[PDB]
Amino acid sequence: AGLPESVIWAVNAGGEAHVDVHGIHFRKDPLEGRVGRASDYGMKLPILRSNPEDQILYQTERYNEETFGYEVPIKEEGDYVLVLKFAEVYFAQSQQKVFDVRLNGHVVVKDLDIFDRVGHSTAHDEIIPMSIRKGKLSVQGEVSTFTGKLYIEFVKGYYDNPKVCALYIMAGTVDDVPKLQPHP
Ligand SMILES: OC[C@H]1O[C@H](O[C@H]2[C@H](O)[C@@H](O)[C@H](O)O[C@@H]2CO)[C@H](O)[C@@H](O)[C@@H]1O
Repeated sequence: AGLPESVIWAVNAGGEAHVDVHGIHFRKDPLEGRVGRASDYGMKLPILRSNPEDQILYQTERYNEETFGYEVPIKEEGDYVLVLKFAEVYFAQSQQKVFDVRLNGHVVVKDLDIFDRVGHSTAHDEIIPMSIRKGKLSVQGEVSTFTGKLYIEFVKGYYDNPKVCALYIMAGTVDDVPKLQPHP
């Protein structure tokens, strides 16, 4: 299936609905008024590396002073890819904001430091392939029992607060995913 038709779930964290240049609908945040805190602080800033018509995805965020996450229903078995979108709109040195990302307890991104990877006010994406079959979730060479729900959590450590800007899940494999442009 083509790109829009292969997307099963998508969220603009801290924000309203937005359709991107590929035709992907990022839904308004389902955690509005629940756990965590929405912030539109980045709406004053140009976001480098991103396509300019889609900067609003990176200018809005959900963050928290304690661990938080999204629960996702997955209705059918198959191959999927999770894409997570981030920007650092406050700090401009390394080892200021650092956090882990977990999927059903598996650590899938260890010690993410957005500024160290891309700089200030610049797009950074993590691309995480997974498979659901025979009653199991498989991700990064690890395996556990799958019950129908995926729990995506952003873990509070010692260096400032975990955050996310947007996220989506598509059916397919890694070669099917649009990539950000190479960046210094
Ligand atoms: O909404 C802007 C940012 O707010 C928080 O950053 C805090 C930071 O944790 C604190 O140490 C400092 O004194 O103030 C800033 C701004 O309130 C979030 O942690 C960031 O992710 C947000 O971008």
